[PDB]
Amino acid sequence: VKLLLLGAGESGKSTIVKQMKIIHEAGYSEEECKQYKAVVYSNTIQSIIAIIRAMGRLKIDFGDAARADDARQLFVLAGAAEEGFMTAELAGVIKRLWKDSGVQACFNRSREYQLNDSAAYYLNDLDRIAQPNYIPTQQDVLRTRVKTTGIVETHFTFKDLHFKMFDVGGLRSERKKWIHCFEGVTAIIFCVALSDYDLVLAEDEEMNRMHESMKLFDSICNNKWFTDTSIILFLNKKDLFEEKIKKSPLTICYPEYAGSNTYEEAAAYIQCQFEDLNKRKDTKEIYTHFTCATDTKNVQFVFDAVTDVI
Ligand SMILES: Nc1nc2c(ncn2[C@@H]2O[C@H](COP(=O)(O)OP(=O)(O)OP(O)(O)=S)[C@@H](O)[C@H]2O)c(=O)[nH]1
Ligand SMILES: [Mg+2]
Repeated sequence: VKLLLLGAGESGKSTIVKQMKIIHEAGYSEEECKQYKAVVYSNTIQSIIAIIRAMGRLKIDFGDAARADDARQLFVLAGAAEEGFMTAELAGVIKRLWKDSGVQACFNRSREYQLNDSAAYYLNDLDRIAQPNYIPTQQDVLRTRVKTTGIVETHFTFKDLHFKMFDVGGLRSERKKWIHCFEGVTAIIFCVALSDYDLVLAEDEEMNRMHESMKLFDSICNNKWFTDTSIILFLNKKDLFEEKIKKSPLTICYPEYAGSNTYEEAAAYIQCQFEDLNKRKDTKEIYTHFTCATDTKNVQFVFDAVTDVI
């Protein structure tokens, strides 16, 4: 069974691949967890730095003036983290910064810049991750963000079927590599980030993230090469969408949306926008699922349901 994961950048494709390891195998070993330690620290320092860069660009001041010296020390200290090291000194500098009112206000305006989804997860848990002899947990691994370049091939057995799952990069530079994967595809799992409706592309600040997705899906879904391939649509990041819909208008993306700022109502609407792109509704089926890629139980039951359809 050959499965292919497609979608724009940061839509959740690689996190689903990790889930297969945890569910069909036995999770990451201690040696493998320790390999992600430097990425966790790397992901965390980059996020605090991104918020600080933005405060200058957005003209936002710190809440307490004493933070300016912590922001000085951060850069003096920053380089050890990359090497998988986090002193109780660097930890306090980051912590005091993350807690600053000015920093927080900037954190709350992240759609104006580029910030990792897992910034809060890590930054809100510094005590644990800066610990002496810290080893990344299964959730810490799933939360790491590393751009995919090239093609990754993963194998696993499930219900007597041997899967060969392919994963590629969704950023614009990597899309030219999707065609090498187009052969013998049993099923395509197209990942779409529900929470991307109010953000812009990292590759272009003038392009809305959700519209980009619509373009990709319309193209893949309606490709004649895929007539006999199963199209599974994962409306991912349902957990972030749920919190986002409450304070960010969906009219930023879909100006004609007349419904309310609610999850069930707003979710079905995005579902219909995507399923609407299917040009041969009577002869072509799309199997849609709302997901939280970082939630093992959620992915388990969804993947279980997906393979039954296969
Ligand atoms: N909270 C939350 N975070 C998620 C979810 N799915 C993925 N993430 C986070 O989004 C980030 C990007 O996911 P990732 O799997 O790297 O995207 P990708 O599609 O593989 O991206 P690319 O390789 O084309 S650049 C990761 O830090 C990951 O933990 C989700 O449903 N909820
Ligand atoms: Mg990836």
